[PDB]
Amino acid sequence: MSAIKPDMKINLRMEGNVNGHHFVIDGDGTGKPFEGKQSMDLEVKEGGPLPFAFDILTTAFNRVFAEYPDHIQDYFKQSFPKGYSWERSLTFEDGGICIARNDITMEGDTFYNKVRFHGVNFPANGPVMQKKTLKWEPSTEKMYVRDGVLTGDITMALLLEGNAHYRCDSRTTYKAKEKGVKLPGYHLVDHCIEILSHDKDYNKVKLYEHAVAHSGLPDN
Amino acid sequence: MSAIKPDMKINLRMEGNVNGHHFVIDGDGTGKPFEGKQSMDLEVKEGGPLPFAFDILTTAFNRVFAEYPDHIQDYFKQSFPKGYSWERSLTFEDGGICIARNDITMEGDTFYNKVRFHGVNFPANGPVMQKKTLKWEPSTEKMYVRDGVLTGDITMALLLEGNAHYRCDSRTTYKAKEKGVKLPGYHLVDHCIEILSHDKDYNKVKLYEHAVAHSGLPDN
Amino acid sequence: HHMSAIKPDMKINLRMEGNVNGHHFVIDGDGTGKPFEGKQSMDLEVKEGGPLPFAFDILTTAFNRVFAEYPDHIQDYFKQSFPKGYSWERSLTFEDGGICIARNDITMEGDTFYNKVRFHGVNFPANGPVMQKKTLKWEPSTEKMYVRDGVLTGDITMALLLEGNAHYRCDSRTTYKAKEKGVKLPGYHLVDHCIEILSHDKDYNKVKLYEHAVAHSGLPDN
Amino acid sequence: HHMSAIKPDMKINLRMEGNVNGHHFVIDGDGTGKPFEGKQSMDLEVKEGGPLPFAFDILTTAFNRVFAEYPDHIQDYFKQSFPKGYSWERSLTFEDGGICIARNDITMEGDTFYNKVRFHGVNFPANGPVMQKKTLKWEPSTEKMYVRDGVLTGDITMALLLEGNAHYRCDSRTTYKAKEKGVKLPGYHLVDHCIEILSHDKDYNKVKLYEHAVAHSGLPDN
Repeated sequence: MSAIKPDMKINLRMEGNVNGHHFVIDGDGTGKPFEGKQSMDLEVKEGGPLPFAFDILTTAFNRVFAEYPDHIQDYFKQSFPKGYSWERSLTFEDGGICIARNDITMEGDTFYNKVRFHGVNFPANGPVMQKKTLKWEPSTEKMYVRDGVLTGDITMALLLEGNAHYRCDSRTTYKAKEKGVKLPGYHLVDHCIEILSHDKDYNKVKLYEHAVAHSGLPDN
Repeated sequence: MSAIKPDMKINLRMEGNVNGHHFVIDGDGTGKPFEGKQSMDLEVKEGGPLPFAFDILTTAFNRVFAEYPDHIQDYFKQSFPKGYSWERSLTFEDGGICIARNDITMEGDTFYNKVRFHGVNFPANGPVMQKKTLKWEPSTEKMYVRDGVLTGDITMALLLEGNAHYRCDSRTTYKAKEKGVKLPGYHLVDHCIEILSHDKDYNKVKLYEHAVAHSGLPDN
Repeated sequence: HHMSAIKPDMKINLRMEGNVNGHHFVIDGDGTGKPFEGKQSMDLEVKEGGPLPFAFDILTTAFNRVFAEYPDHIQDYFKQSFPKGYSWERSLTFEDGGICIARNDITMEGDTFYNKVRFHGVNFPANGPVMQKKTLKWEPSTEKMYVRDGVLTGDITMALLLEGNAHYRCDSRTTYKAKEKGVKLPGYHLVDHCIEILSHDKDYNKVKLYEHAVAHSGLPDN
Repeated sequence: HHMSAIKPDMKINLRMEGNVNGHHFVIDGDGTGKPFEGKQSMDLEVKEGGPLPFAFDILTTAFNRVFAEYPDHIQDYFKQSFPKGYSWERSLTFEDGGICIARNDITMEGDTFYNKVRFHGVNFPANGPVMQKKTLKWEPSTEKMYVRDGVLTGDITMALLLEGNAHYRCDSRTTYKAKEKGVKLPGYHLVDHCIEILSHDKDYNKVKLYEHAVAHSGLPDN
């Protein structure tokens, strides 16, 4: 089928609202799907500077960029050239809850992402509205089928100032646009996301991700 | 002294997206604030007929309509003519999660509502996407202060066909537009919402609510 | 269906063995109550593990829905479960990760109810309100009774008043099972609750507890 | 200091008493393991309460993080807590309302670990996969180790494979506490797990269990 090439470009646009603050962010970058790496340049067009921690938006900024071994079905590379979409909920330990959504399409060598983001109930004295986050810690996503839908469960932790951690529970559902794409079996996906550079107000940010899929012990 | 009249008008516009489906609803009704009763005529302008259960929207369709006794601070009537807003998350037991927000203003004898609704991860064979809901059961909302913000917790239940119940946990935060409104103490608010009439596609709906505030046992 | 054999004045006899954060304890109870009026009181005494290193309030809910005023139009599943009795299982999930499970087997002989309660909790933080003894009281609450998987279930989201006008959340769920065949299952209804500690010494080795509970159908009926 | 308290080949002795949905049981365990390789095997025998009316798989993770392969750049909190030992508390939250708590007090003598385990569960529905015995195994999982309130905490989110390629969801959290003060707490890290039943009779009165655990720092390359 080909469709996916070793070097592909990414184009992204996000419109969102968190605790009543509207914002718009643009994204531009490239990535290596078969090696599971990608980078993007992010710029805030509306709502800058953001009154909350930028780290709660980073994982909404494509599982096509993941190294898949031969013994595990790649549900996301086979959903193309037509594409797919996903829906995610983010439940934080202090009551903050977010909801994300992304429609992914491809034409030529460029991926086009249309993202929506919405969060509510972050406390004013909490680390999110006070911008006390440092980074996401490494995480392992669980892939399994539920009600004929590929579902991803993952419990992440933000690192805070003072060597504290901030719990978040995530659940994502993936739906291919065309009928007939084979669903995979149970497997794990390792994740690593990191901000490389940013200005003082995070109007411009450079993001990076590395992701690899595996079967777990003892097959690592 | 009010501000609020014994008979007020209600004007409401809602935009939303549930499981990827976009929709637009308009509302027009009246209500008696000091008796805690209101009614509204709803009409689906875009996205009709709705492919999901209409019931999951009715609690997003104002605590000004609630009977408050004298010994309990009435945070919501003290918020006008300036107004207030609220944010809410709905966590259904089978993984469906909704977030909601509404900005309430006042002009003359009319309340103006701007509502946003977003939900994700509803199972395709669940009671919501299968339209197996009948009504909301009577419920009691808890009102207390959390991080300097008035908060309402309530564990509701939807009656399904066959007399089964579908649980949902709700969490709402209320923010007055002007600083200086005295926050209340712990109390409770009884709720009762009911659809009076509808077409068979739920494109036109007539909604009704009755709510009463009290202190709980052993007297009120 | 049949007769309750419940008198207007009943006695209560209770024994609880438990373990919270690794601390073992045994507490005995003795009291009286009026079932048809939904009121009951008990004198508690710690026999082992005193003085308790945790807040006493987390136990008071474990210390019988027979003591609840039921109207005529709602099925009274608990007074119909006698003279044979019933039992319940409960889980208490607190907002800072503390989780408790409880269990009680209730029988009746003569005019006295007998209770055998077990209580276990783990993962309460060392600096949390429970291990620091910063609780004040439970706030009034309303319990949801409904049938779930053929078993009568009770749902409550309670709140503990803390020092400084803070509140401590707790999510509770109880399943009720009658020991006799043929007890009718009720429909959806609510039960208002009120519990408070009347008196106590300063180490909570001796406590006097009180409760009032009334069932209704919610708005706009009752 | 001289020799380490941990040997390359160590034996395991275990005793568990518990109660699930009102059913009491007692199980004994005997096994061996290689702590530095992160592997252990055990032979289990039900002494009381056989046969168990629930799925055996819900007990297997209660049957010692000493058996884990720890690299040099990650602090090994569990091997440093001996010869005195440590304890842990755990809560298991299943997606259909079943809730479990567990304890274990671990000591050491010679080449043998001693385990004293308690287990309690409530509110498993009669039509659920645990009471119907429709579970097959635990899937491979990854445990998150981090500090919370000065206590090492392990957050793990597991999944049981069911008959018919369905999965049963479970949330678990463990707190670890060493009996000696002064053990250096580790930073954030991950622990890969693999648990599996090797053999069993028809009623699961005799079970052979095996686990493999490895600690690492997560991506990249770790």
